[PDB]
Amino acid sequence: MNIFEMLRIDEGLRLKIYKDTEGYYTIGIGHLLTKSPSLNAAKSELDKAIGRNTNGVITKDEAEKLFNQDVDAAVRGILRNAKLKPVYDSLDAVRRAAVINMVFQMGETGVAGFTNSLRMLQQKRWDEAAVNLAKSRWYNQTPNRAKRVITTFRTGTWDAYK
Ligand SMILES: [Cl-]
Ligand SMILES: [Cl-]
Repeated sequence: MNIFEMLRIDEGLRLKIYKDTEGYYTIGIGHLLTKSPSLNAAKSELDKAIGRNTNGVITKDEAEKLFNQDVDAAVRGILRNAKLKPVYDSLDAVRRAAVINMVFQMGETGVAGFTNSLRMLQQKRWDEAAVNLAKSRWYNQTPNRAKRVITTFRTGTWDAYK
């Protein structure tokens, strides 16, 4: 298992514009298009992202290309973030995948807002961090995915995904 296969399991793959759990226009592998309610604003962003007139539909390859960009940007954002970098540096390879997963879903700002949990992760207090991570809107809104991520932080294995 690796970051790509983990996120592919959490986000799925859809070749036609769809709405995410929050009601936002998305496509491919969890690629947010816009928070705007306009499907046209969404089609426009889509075409801008792909470099072609898509009419709201893309191919597998195109979906995978967006996915590669997004994971790269996620990693780079973490390493550029003063709050995230130290946590990330301190972790093992599996747990690093967990931070990347959160960043991809909720953005660097969002994750950086998990002050207390981050401090617990850095101190390697696994059980305590898992309990604190669960007291969040995140966990309440997408409980099955959050439990998976949380288990990864708690155990340091890919069990939740197997
Ligand atoms: Cl883009
Ligand atoms: Cl869920």
